[PDB]
Amino acid sequence: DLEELEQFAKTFKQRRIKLGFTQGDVGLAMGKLYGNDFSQTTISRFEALNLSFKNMCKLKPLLEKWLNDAE
Repeated sequence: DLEELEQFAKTFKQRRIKLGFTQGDVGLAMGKLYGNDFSQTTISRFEALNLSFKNMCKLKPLLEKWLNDAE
């Protein structure tokens, strides 16, 4: 639900900032791992919840596993 997605996304952004994963470092890594999405754009949209649940629910676990991986 939105209530998890918001805080999760925000937290993912904080972790990303802590890693110094700017410009599109996450985007590149995800690029290699999954596919070339989250070029800053889609991350920003995620935190803004500008993907109205449908995608977001699938997006969350990919980012969670990405966080675990931290390539």
